[PDB]
Amino acid sequence: SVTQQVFNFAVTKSQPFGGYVYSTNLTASTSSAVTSTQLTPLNLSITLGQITLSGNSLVIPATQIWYLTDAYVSVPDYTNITNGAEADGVILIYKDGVKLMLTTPLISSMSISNPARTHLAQAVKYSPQSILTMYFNPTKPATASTSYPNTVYFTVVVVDFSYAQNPARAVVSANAVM
Amino acid sequence: SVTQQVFNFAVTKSQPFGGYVYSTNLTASTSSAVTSTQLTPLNLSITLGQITLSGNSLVIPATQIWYLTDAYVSVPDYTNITNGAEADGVILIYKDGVKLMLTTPLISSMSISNPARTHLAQAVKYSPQSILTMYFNPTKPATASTSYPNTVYFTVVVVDFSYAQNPARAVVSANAVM
Amino acid sequence: SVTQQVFNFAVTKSQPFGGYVYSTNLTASTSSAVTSTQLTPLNLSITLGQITLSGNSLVIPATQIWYLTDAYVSVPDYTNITNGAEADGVILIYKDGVKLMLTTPLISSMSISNPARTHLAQAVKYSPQSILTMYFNPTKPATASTSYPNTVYFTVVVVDFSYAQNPARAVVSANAVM
Amino acid sequence: SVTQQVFNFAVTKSQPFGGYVYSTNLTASTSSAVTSTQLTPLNLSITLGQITLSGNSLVIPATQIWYLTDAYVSVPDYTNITNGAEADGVILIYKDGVKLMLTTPLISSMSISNPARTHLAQAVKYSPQSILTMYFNPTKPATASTSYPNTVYFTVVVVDFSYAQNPARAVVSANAVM
Amino acid sequence: SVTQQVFNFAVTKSQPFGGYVYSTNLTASTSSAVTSTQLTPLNLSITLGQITLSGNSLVIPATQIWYLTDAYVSVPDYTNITNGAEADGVILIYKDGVKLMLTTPLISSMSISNPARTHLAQAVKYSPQSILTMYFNPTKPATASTSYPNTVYFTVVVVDFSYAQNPARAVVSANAVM
Amino acid sequence: SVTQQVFNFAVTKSQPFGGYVYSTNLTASTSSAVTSTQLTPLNLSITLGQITLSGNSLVIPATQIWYLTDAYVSVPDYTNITNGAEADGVILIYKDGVKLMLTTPLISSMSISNPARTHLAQAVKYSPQSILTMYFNPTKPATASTSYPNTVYFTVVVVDFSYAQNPARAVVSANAVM
Amino acid sequence: SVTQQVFNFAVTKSQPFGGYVYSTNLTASTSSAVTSTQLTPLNLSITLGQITLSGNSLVIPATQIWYLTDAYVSVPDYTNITNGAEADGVILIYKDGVKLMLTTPLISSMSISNPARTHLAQAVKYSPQSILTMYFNPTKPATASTSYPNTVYFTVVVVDFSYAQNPARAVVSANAVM
Amino acid sequence: SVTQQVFNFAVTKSQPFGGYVYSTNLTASTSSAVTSTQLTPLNLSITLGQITLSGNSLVIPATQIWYLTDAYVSVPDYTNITNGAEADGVILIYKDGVKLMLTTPLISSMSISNPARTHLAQAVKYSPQSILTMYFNPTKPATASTSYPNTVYFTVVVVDFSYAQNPARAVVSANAVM
Amino acid sequence: SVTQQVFNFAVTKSQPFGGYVYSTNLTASTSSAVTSTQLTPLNLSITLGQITLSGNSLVIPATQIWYLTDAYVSVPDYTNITNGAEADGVILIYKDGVKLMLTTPLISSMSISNPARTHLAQAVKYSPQSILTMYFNPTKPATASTSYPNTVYFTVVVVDFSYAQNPARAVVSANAVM
Amino acid sequence: SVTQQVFNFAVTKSQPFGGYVYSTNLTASTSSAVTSTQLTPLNLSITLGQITLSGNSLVIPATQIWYLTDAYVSVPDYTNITNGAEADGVILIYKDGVKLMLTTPLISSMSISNPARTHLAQAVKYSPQSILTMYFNPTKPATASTSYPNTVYFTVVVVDFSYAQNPARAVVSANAVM
Repeated sequence: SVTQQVFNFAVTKSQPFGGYVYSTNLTASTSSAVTSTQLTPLNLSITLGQITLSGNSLVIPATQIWYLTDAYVSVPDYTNITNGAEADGVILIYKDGVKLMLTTPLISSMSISNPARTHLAQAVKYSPQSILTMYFNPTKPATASTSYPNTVYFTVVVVDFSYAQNPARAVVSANAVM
Repeated sequence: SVTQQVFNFAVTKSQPFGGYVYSTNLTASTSSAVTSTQLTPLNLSITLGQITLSGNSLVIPATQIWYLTDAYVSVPDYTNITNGAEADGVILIYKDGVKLMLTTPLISSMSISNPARTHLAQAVKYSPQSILTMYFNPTKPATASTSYPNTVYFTVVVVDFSYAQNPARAVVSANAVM
Repeated sequence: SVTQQVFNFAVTKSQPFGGYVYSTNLTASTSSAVTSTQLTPLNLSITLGQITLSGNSLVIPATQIWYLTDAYVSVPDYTNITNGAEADGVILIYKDGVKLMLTTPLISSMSISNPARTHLAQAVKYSPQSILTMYFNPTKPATASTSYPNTVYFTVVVVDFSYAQNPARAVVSANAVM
Repeated sequence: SVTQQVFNFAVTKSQPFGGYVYSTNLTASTSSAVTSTQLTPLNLSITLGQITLSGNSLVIPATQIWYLTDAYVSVPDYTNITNGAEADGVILIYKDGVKLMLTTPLISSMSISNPARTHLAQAVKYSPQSILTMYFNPTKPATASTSYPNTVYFTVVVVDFSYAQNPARAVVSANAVM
Repeated sequence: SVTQQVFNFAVTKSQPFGGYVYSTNLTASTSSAVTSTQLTPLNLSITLGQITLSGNSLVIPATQIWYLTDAYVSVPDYTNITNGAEADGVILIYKDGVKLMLTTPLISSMSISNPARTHLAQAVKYSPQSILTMYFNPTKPATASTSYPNTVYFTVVVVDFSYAQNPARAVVSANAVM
Repeated sequence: SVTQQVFNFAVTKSQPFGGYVYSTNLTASTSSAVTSTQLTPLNLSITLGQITLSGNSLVIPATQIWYLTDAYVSVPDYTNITNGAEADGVILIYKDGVKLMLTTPLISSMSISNPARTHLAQAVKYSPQSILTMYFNPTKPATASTSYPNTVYFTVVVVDFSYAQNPARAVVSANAVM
Repeated sequence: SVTQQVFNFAVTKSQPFGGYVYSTNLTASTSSAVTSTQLTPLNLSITLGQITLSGNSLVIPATQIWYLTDAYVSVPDYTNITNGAEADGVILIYKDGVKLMLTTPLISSMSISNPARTHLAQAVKYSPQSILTMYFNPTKPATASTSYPNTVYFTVVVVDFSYAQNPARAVVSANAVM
Repeated sequence: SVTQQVFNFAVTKSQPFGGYVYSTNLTASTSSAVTSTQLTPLNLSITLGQITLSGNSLVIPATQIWYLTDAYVSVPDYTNITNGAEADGVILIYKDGVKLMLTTPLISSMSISNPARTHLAQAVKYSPQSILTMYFNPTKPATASTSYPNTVYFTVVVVDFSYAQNPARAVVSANAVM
Repeated sequence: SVTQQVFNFAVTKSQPFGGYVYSTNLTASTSSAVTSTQLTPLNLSITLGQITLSGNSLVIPATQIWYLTDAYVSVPDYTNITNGAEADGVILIYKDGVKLMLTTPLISSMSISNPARTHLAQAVKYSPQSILTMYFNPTKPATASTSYPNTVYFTVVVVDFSYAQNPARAVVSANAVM
Repeated sequence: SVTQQVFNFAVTKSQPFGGYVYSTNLTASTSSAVTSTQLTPLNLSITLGQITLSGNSLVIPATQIWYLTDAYVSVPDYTNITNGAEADGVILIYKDGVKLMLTTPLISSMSISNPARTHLAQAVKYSPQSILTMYFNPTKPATASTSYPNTVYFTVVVVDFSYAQNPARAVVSANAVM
C-alpha cells in the first residue's frame, strides 16, 4: 500500500486539470556481466503506445510527471546472485544527472522469493523534462563462469497530461500543486 | 482490506436506490503454454444466478457496476513460474477496448503466500455497459518441457440493480453519485 | 518500518533552510569469527562524496545530519547462524562515546527470510561532528569449525546541507528544529 | 505494540525529573541440559558499558527502573526444542523471591519466526532496589543425545536517573508518578 | 582573464535566484582523417555527474545555461598539423541551427605551444535547450600516410539551477536577466 | 591580477575583526606514473610553523578561510608532458566531497613560461572546516618509459583569525561579512 | 593522601544520625596474565565479621556508605612490571554500571617504592545498594614468558549504620547530607 | 595538583548547566622506533562507554570540553631512553592543527619516579569541536638494536554535556563561562 | 615590478624626517645541494659600509627600515634546475622568527630567462631591529650526480636615518607613518 | 611549579593587549671539546616557525618578551661528564653583553638522572631588544680521549606580540605593567 497512496494522491490532484494516471513497468538492466567496478544500466520504460523509451539517461517527456515507487528482483536473478553468476551491489538514483535521490538497499535482499523483502525509503518524483539516470555500484562481483547480466525491475506511476485542453502549461501548474 | 474500503463504499451509496452488493472472483487464464509473444487470456466471472460469462471481452450489463479491486496468483502456479514450467510477464488491463489503466507488476511477484506482496495499483471502477479486456505480455517465457497454461485470479465487487422498481433510473442516478 | 516516516520528517523540515534528504547504506562487520566475547564491528559508510569512511568510530561530517533507521541480514548469513557457522547476539549503538541509545534485537531475528522480520524502535539522530560507534555482544557464539565473520547492513537517512548559502549557519539552525 | 507504549510512556513521564530511557536485552540461561525437574536459570543483563550483570537474583540498582516487556526464543533454539534436543516448559517470573507475577506460556510456542507468536502477558515494572528472579518448570524434558542448555531472551526498558542531579529526589518523584 | 569575466558575471546574476555555477572542459573532435571536404566534429561534454552528452549537435538540458568561452589545441596535435598528419582549417560555431556567431581563427594558430596564442572573439552564451553544432572547414588537409583525427578542446561555464524551489521556468526567468 | 583583488579584499575586510592575511603555495602530486584511469593527488600545504599539512583531503582549520586563486605547472614538467614522460589531463576540485566547483583546463596548457597561459576560472573560497580534495582525470596518458609523477602548484590566500582574540566569534562574523 | 580528609568528613557528618566509621582493604586482581585487551578484575572486600564479599561487580550492603580513597601496588608486582612479567595500564572505576567516575593513574606509577607515589584525584562516594565494578585497560602488555596476574590493592572508608535507633531511616537521611 | 585546581574548577562552573566531569588518560604513542626525523604519534583516548578513540587527530565531539592537564613517562620507558633503546626529543601540542601552544621539555626528563620532575607548562583548555594533534621532534634518536616505540602518557579532564536537557544550548552557554 | 613604487614611496615620506633611500643586493644561498627536505639559506647582505652581514637571521640595524621588493634567478642556475642539478621549490620569508608573510612563487618561474618572469606580490616591511630569516621548501629536489647549491638574489630598499638631528628619535617616528 | 607561575603571570597580563604566550626549548652547546679556558656556547632557540635561531648572542626581537626559567642536563651527557669525556663547570648568563645576571650551579649537578637535582635562583626576564649571550667557564676539563661537546637545555617562556592590532606600542605598553 505504498504505491496505492501516491496513486490516490495523483488522481485527486490531476482531476481538475485533466490527467491520465496509470501505472507502468520500468526495467533497468546492466549489460554484459559486471565484474570490476561501477557500471551503467540501460533504463527501459514502456508507455501506452508500445513505445520503448530505452537507452541510458532517460529524459521524462514534456507532458508527464513520474513517480518511482517500488523495486523487486525476480527469482531466477536471485538464484544467479547467490550462486555467483551475477554481481550483488546497490543502485544509485540520480535526478538531472547531478542530484542524488536514493540508494537501493542491496538488490539481492529486495528479491521477491523472501517473505520479508526490503523496501525503498521514499517515492521519488520526476518533473517534466529531467534526466533520470542510474548507476550500479557492485560489491562481491561475478565469480562463476558463464555469468549473466543483471536485471532490476521498478514500478512507476505515470501521470500523463497530453490530452488536456492545452497540454503545455497545465503540466507545470499541476507540478507545483503536487 | 482495500476491497473492504470499496465494499463498504458500495453498500453505503447503492442502498437508497436499492442495490444488491456482493463480491465474486474472476479468472483470467492465458491458454495453452504461452512461450513466444503477446497473447489474450479468457476472462471468466461467476455472477449470481448459476451463470458463468466466459470468453474474451466481458460486456458489462446495463444494470450492473463492477469493481476490479485485487489480484493474486495461486501457490502451485508460483511454484511453476519459478521452475520455468509456465511463463512470467505482466498483464495489461483495458477499458472499452481502448483505454489502458493498469499494468500488474510481474505476476511471479504477486503470489499470495508472501505477506510482502505487491498488490494492484488502484481499485478500477468499471461503469455500466463497457468492455473489460486483458492481455498478457510475456517476459521470461516458459522454457521447460510439459509446460502449463497461466492463471491469474481477480476479486470483483459487483453492484446490481436488476431487482429494483425501475432498473433504468436507478442505475443512472447511482452511477453519478457512486 | 520507521524509515519511511523520518525520511518524510527530514524533507519538510530542511526545506526552509535548504538541503538534501537522501539515503545510503552502512555496513557493520565484526572481523574474524567471534567465539568468546564482545568485539568491535567495523563501520563502513559511503556517501555522495565517493569517500569511504571505514574503520571503527565514524565521525559525522560538519554539514550532515545522519539518521540510523533500519537493519537487515542476508539469507546466507542467516544460514550460517543456524548451523553455528557464526555467532548470534545483539548490536549496541553508542553516541559521543558516552551514551548508549539502542540495542538491535537479536540479528538472527531480523533476517530477511523470517516472515516476522523485526525492525528498530526509533530512528537515532546524529548531529554535526559526533561519534557513531557500535559494539557486538555475542550470545550463543560460533561452535562449528571454519566459521565466518558477521555482517549487518544498516540504513542511514543523510540530510546534507552543502548547497545552501552558508552551510555553517544553516546546519546549526536545522539541528535545533529537528 | 506493547514495548512501544511502555517506551513512549517512560520517555514522556521521566523527562521533567531528568531521565535517560533506553532498551536492552536480558538472557535467561538454564545451563547443563535440564532433564528431570524444576531448575533456576542464570539471569544476565547487558547494560551500558559492557558490564554484563550476571548470575541469579539480579538486584536492581538504586537509581534505575526496569520494565520486563516481551520475551521470545530464538529459531535454532526452537529447532532444538522440536527435535527434543533441549527441554520444554514454562518460566515463572518472581518479584522479591516470594511473589509470583507471570508464567510464560510454553517457551516452544513463542519462537520469533512465527507471526502468530504468543506474547508475554503484561509489562512488569521493577522498581528500585528489588530482586528479579525466575524459575524454569519443565514438561517433556530433553530426550535426545547431545543435549543443549536453554536460552530465553527478554526485553527490558531501563530508565536511569544517575546522571540528572541528586538522584534520590528524582527516583522517588518519578517512582511516585510513573 | 576573459573566462573569469563571464564567470563572475554568472555567479552574481544567478545568485538571487539560486544557481550553482562551475566550469567544464568540452571536447570537439573530427573523426577519421579529414582529407578533402567539409566535415563534422563530434561534440562531447561531460557534466559533473558523469553523464556524457555525446554525438553531433548537443542539446542543452532544461535547467542549465551554458557559456562557451575559450578554445585551444594541445601540443601532440600541433606537431601533427605542421607535419601533415592532420588537417588545418577553421571551426564554425552555431546555435539553434540558424545563427552563426563565431569562426575560430585557423586552429593551428590556436595551439598552446606558442607564447602568443590567439583567442576567440566573444564568449557565446547558450540558453536552455538549443542545438550546439560545429563544422570543420579545412584548408591544407592531411597529406602524409598514417593520418590522425583532429581534436579541439573548449572551456564552457555551466550555470545550474537544479537546487532551487522552482522548476525550469525560473531558469528562463534568470535567462531574461542575463 | 586576479590574486591581488582577493588580497586587497582580505586585507580590507578582515582588518577590523583582527586578521592576518598571507599567501602560500599548495602542491598537488599525483604519484607513481599515472597511465590508465582517474587517480587521487597527494595534497601538501605549508602554512605558518612548518606543519606541512600533507596527504589527501586537507581539512581547513576552524579558524581560517582559504582562497584557491591560481594554478600552474613548472617548465620541466611541461617538457615531460609534451614528450610523453608524464600524463596530461584535467584536475577536478571538490568541496565537502560532493560539490564540484572547477575543472582545470588541461594542465599542459597552464605552463608558467607562456605569457598566454590560461588561468583558473575563479578564486574558490573555502570556509571554516570543510574537506578540500582534488582528482586527476587523465586524457592522453603517459606513454614513454621512465615516466614521472605529476605535479601541479596552486596559490592559496590564507586569512587567519586564530591569534587575534577569541577566534570563533571573529571567524563567524568575518565569514558572514566577507 | 586524601584518606585523612574524608575520614574526618565521615566521622563528623555521620554522628548526628548514629555512625560507625572504620576503614578496610579492597583487593582487585585481574586473573591469568592479561596480554592483549581490556580485562575484568575480581574484586574482594573484607568487612568486619569474616564477611568477604567476592566475585565481579560487588553490591554494597543496605546500611553502609563506602568511600574509595587510594590505591597502592606492592614491590613483587613492580619488579614484574618492569621485567615484562605482567601488564601495565590503568583501572576504570564504574558506579551503577553506567557512570564512569575515575581512572587510576598508571598502576606501575602507584608502586610502593616510587618516592613520588601518585595518589587519586578525589575519593568517590558510594551509596547504599549500588554495583561497584572495575575494569583494566592494559597499555604495553605482558610480553615475556611465565607471566603473572595483576593485583592492585585499594583503601575503602566504610560508614556503617547498624547500631542506630532505626537502621533504615538513618541511612537515607545521612546519604543525602554526606 | 594542577589537575585538582582544574577538576574543582570544572565541577563548579559546569554544575548550573548540568554537566558530567570526569578524568581519563590519553596515550600518545609514536609507532615503530623513530630513528631519523620528525614523526607523528597516535593519540588514544579512553572515553566512558568502553570506546578507544584511536588514530591521529582526535576530534572533540560537540557536547564535550577537554582539558590537557599533565604529562609523564612510564619507568620502563625511561629505562629504555637512557640506555639508547628508544629515542629522546620534545613533543609539540597543536590546536586546530595550526596554533602551537606548548612544547614539552625533553620527555626523558619527565619520568614519574623523580620528585624533581618538570611538569607540563600549563593546563590547556581544548574548546568544542576542534582538532587535537601532536608531533614528536626527536633529538638523540634510537641507536641500539632491538629498539622499541615511544609512549608518553597524558591526563585529560573531560567535561561532558550530553546528558543535559538540551545538549546544544548547554555547551554554548558553558563554553563562554568556563 | 613593485620595486620602483616603494622606492618612490620611501623618498616622499622620509623627507619630513630626513633620510637616505637607496637600494642594495641580498643573496640567499642554501649550502650543499638540497635533496631531501627543508633547509636554511644563508643570507648575505652588503650595505654602504662595505660590510657583509653573513649567516642566518640578519638583524636590521637600529636606524634603518628595509623593504624586500623583488627577486630573480640567473640563467646558469636555471639551466641547472631543468637538468636536475639543483632543487626547485619555494622560499618562505619570516619576520621576528614567528610570522610568515610571503612565499616566493616557484624560483624557476622568477628566473631571468622566463619571458613571463613573475615578481613578488607586495613589499615586505622591516622596522628597526627585527629578525629577517628565510627558509627553502624543496619540491622536486635534486637527483643528478654532481649537484649544485641554490642561489636566489633579492633586492632590498634601505631607508637610512643616520644623517638626521638624532637618528634614534627620527626612525621611531617614521616607522609609524611608513 | 616555577615555570607554571610565570606562564600564568604572562597570560594574565598578555590578555588585555593581545599576546601569544607559548613555551619553547633553548639549547646552548659549547662546540668541540673544551679543554683549557672560557668558551662561548652556540645558543639555539626553536620558536613556532621551527626557526633554528642559531649563532652566538641571540637578539630578542622588538615584539617579544622572553623568560629564561629552567635548566637541565640529559642522561647521556651526565654519564660523559663523570667519565671525563667532556668538561664540567658553570654557565654565565649575560644581559646585553654587559650585565651578569645569574650563574648556573655546576652543570654536572643539574643533571636529570638524580632525583633531587639543583635549580636556578630566579626567572630572568628579557625585555625588547637585548642581546642574550652566554659563556661557559670550565672547571675540571675533559681528560680522556674521544671527547664530546657540552650541551645544556633551557626552557623559555616567550610572550609574543607580533599578531596584535598594532605591534609597535602594545609591546611597550605591556612591558611596563609586567
